[PDB]
Amino acid sequence: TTELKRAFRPLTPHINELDALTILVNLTDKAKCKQKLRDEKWWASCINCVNYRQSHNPKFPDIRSEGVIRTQALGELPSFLLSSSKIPPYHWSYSHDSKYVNKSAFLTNEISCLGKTCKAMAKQLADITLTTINVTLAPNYLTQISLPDSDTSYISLSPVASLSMQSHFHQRLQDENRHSAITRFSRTTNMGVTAMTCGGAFRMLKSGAKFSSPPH
DNA sequence: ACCTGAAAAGCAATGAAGCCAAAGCGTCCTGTAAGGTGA
Repeated sequence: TTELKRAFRPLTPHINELDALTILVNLTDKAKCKQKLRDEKWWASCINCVNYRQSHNPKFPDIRSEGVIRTQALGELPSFLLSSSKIPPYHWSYSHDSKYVNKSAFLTNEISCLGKTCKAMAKQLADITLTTINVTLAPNYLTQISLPDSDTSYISLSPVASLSMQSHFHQRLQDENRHSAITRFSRTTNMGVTAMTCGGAFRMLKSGAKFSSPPH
């Protein structure tokens, strides 16, 4: 049951319609039998996990930060540059508490996502609230950069790590012991689900060989 | 008192480069510190 767990979790590529959703019930465990048990407190708390489903994780270096992001990479940019627009945007994850990292596997495992069944749907559709920025800058832990716009007057920028770029880089760099440079983090369930699967190690992109300067 | 060190042609062919055997076992790879949300 470990290969079924990794296949729905956002650091493996994606994937006869009854075996799946009766496994998706059973990924809140920490089968068809407990798939029948319907707690009204299990249905109303599972809606909280899509409410903190996040596009770009603000908690990525510092797990103390505080904010929710469900937005898309804005605009378009030329060929020699590379951002989270040019890669197809569907690997998203859960950026909230470690209490609900397994209870978020019922409605945020996502090719698209699952975001008295009708009663649940009416509340979810109204508050689904996609394309959401909820950050307050004062009592949290965010980076901040002044950069000039036009002739005068700077703009403050808070870079936030996109999740669809992380799981993209983590998958392609498996076979490369030379262009990959692993950073490990701790208290990883407070980070999010997209950091649980890799175990905390994130497999960055190193600049290949060493540096050697020829005469100029 | 100083100034000079020459040109012209050549640098050979024939044959071979052996094997045979092996590459040891016993035993281990340390522990302590550093949590964000919710009732």
